[PDB]
Amino acid sequence: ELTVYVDEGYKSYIEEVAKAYEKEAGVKVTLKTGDALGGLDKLSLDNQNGNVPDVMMAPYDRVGSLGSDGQLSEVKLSDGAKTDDTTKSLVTAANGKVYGAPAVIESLVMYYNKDLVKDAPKTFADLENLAKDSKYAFAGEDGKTTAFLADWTNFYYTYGLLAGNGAYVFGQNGKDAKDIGLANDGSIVGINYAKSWYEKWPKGMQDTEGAGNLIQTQFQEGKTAAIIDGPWKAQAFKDAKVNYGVATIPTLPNGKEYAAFGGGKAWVIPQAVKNLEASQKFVDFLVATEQQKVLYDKTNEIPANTEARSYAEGKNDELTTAVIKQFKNTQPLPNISQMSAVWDPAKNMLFDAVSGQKDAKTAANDAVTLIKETL
Ligand SMILES: OC[C@H]1O[C@H](O[C@H]2[C@H](O)[C@@H](O)[C@@H](O[C@H]3[C@H](O)[C@@H](O)[C@@H](O[C@H]4[C@H](O)[C@@H](O)[C@@H](O[C@H]5[C@H](O)[C@@H](O)[C@@H](O[C@H]6[C@H](O)[C@@H](O)[C@@H](O[C@H]7[C@H](O)[C@@H](O)[C@@H](O)O[C@@H]7CO)O[C@@H]6CO)O[C@@H]5CO)O[C@@H]4CO)O[C@@H]3CO)O[C@@H]2CO)[C@H](O)[C@@H](O)[C@@H]1O
Repeated sequence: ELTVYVDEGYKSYIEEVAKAYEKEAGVKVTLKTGDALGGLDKLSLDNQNGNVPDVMMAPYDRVGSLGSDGQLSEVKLSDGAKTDDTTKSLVTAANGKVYGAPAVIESLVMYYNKDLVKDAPKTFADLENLAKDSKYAFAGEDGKTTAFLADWTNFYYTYGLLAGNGAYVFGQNGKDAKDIGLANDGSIVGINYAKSWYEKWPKGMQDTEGAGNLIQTQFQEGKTAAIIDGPWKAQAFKDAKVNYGVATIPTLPNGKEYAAFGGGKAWVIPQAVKNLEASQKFVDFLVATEQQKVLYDKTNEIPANTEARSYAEGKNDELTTAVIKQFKNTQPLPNISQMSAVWDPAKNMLFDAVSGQKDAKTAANDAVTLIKETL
């Protein structure tokens, strides 16, 4: 009498937690598996028919947009959830009602192959030097490298590059939707720097679709020293038996930190659930210290619950350490409605600039005009 919709990578986790929740309270938790973002895309239509899962996971930006749009029930933050000021703020929409319980904090980090390299690269000049070295030449197209790869046409990925250089999405720390900073001078240096890398990379890095699969394949097959990716990738890398280390993203050519979004995920409850109390109850259990520790144990993702998070910090694995440092150098993932209009124009900006189809400034100005349109 309760259904949880999650990504495959959480199946084992939810199976175990369900088994315990059934023992503690008297509720049967059945799981439905599928694309997380895709489940949220259809939420509005599922709310129309009543056929919604009882609990699902959302990135914080989507907690804000889906919440602001009426698609989500309000969520209560129990004492057991062990939230802090920053995780509370990440699940509070502009209105500002609470539409999720914090489950994960995350930042992009640098994964590197310990079989290929002795130490973590520290600067972007280090990554550029690996580009020079010849075991990383790409077959069939030269002179291209796979020494360092990042999915820099995904705005979530590139953002930190632009922001480290002075770019911003919205003014007043992601709140002022009228002041867009994606076409400032710093943003343009970020974009131009991105371009220089695309000019050293396989043309497939510019593919309209699966650059993500190319990156993953190259790294797992021992062809790339370093990539930038999220903690969610860890389960897969362990499966691929990759001998990976994790470090903070190397400092930029300007010496500044790669200022990735300070993001993560919450447990959310669709607006159309039969029984909100029952859903809140399982959510309280999921964010309770024990289940949050088990989340770290099963996925290596960093718990939002501050007690469970200290546990992960104590475990002191390279990934947790890097996520924690990196999170100090982030600005929070914006959760105002208007963020939802940013991702697509920004992605097109990046494709157009790095391919040289538009110059960087023009691509940015065009992206900003289109974002301005949508809000
Ligand atoms: O090689 C290209 C591409 O390949 C992969 O991407 C796949 C996806 O796996 C698959 O889901 C689908 O993507 C669809 C997507 O399903 C649609 O919803 C839509 O995506 C929109 C989205 O709806 C918008 O909200 C906005 O997304 C933002 C997002 O809201 C924001 O939070 C952030 O997302 C990052 C997130 O916060 C992180 O947690 C993480 O998400 C992980 C989870 O942690 C993990 O638990 C599990 O669920 O997988 C998630 C990854 O899917 O990373 C997120 C960043 O990747 O930023 C995004 C913007 O990126 O905008 C998007 C785009 O308009 O459309 C897309 C595309 O049709 O199909 C693609 C294949 O193309 C790979 O994952 C990706 O990195 C590669 O770039």
